[PDB]
Amino acid sequence: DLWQFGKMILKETGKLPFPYYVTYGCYCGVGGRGGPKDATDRCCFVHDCCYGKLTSCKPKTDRYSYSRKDGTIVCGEDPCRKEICECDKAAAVCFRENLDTYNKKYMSYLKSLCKKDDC
Amino acid sequence: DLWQFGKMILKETGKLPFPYYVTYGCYCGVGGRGGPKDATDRCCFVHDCCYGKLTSCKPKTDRYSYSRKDGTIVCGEDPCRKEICECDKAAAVCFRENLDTYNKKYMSYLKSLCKKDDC
Repeated sequence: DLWQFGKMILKETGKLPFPYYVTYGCYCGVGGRGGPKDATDRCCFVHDCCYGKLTSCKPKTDRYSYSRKDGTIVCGEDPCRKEICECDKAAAVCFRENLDTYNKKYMSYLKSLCKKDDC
Repeated sequence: DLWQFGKMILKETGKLPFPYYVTYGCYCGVGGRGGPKDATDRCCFVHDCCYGKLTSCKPKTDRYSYSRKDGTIVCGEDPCRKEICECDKAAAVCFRENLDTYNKKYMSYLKSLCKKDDC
């Protein structure tokens, strides 16, 4: 579910998707049109590829089951639901692991400075 | 400030910008490339025009002053800050006034079904 994904992001990074990630860099914030500007930017790219591999699933509408009671996201128990959940988990963890280099200057970055990797 | 704008949205509509509005319809969720699909969609268009009129300002980076202690957004007291704040207020109020017709089916709507109004 796109909402569940946004919570994982909030819970794992302490930042709300908007505007911190919905408008970041050349990929996350430009529809994935430009090439990733840094590690955090690359997390979005890796996320799309993860979804790309789930052909028979509806990664954006299916509501899966997960928990984070003790600090770590654990996907509950639908082959699609679980796979979708893993993709989301990975990305939330990716944004977290890269908070060390998150650049606020890339927030709402400009398209004309973006270039362009394939899954 | 893009963050302040997102809070006004949250406070006025009870919905988090992402994914409810960042990915809605043909304008809000498609960079403003396609024509508005409905009233809520149109709110984003009206918001961009509002910013468009603030040439000497940085509508996305300037942090203004506002309050909503008693249920109504009131912009505190920089000519730019105040104007930016009004734009944000109007849009938050626009999303609110149109919750009555908000369509969840337009969330992450498809670009190929979008068409295309000028400020």
